[PDB]
Amino acid sequence: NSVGSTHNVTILGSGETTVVLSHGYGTDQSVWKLFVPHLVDDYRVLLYDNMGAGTTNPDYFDFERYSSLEGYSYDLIAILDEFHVSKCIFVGHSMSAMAAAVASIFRPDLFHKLIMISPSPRLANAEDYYGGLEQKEIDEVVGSMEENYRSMALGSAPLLLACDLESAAVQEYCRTLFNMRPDISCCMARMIFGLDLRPYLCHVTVPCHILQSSNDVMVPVAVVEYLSKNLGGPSVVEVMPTEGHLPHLSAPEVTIPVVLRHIRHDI
Repeated sequence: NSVGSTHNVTILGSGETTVVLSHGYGTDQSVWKLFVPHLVDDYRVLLYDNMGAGTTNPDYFDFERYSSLEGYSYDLIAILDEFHVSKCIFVGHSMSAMAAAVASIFRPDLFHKLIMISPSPRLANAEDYYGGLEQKEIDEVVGSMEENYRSMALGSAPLLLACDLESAAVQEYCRTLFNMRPDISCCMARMIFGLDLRPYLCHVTVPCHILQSSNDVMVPVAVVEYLSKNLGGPSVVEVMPTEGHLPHLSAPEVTIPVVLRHIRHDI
């Protein structure tokens, strides 16, 4: 089976330039359903599911491979090569944006620019670094998701999204979160909370467009300022007038025009 097939790769639209849409944790490629209609007329849109999404087969989830971000970077490279991609416009959420940043160190030929929605190089606090969460809180969260996965997913969704419980956004996010096998989901969460890309930002040279919500519980604004300062190539930060950690999901009316502008215009 090709890597594209096992990741449910979808090609929509048509064009000389490829826009790659890469969902983040707890979602699948359906997270982009309201964005796609705005892209298909002008671009070849490539979407795929990260290994471990509920739409993927657990037989392909190698717990060791996906306990480090490079497993996701390598899958991205393999999929883009299977589709003969050169210099794509990549759009990712959070750690899928960081997986592309890592991939671009290995394979800058694949990326014209990275559009990164709510990214962080390190979610955990460290000495002289405020990432957002103490290691002990991360331990509690990961322990809670082992205890009652679905209870924790529902309890966290409104806070992560900055949306009310009864909203379409919370309903959609819980649908995909609950679709993941709990052990796979915990493995991915542990990887995400343990990632520290701070030493490697200076090696990223592709242009990076950082799209930040106005209030993200997972990403303090100083973290995106730190990310932009330390990236090795061109970068820009745009703070959008909507809250939460998944603004593409919760507020497409704000986030779609911003994403389109960053797709259409280089730094």
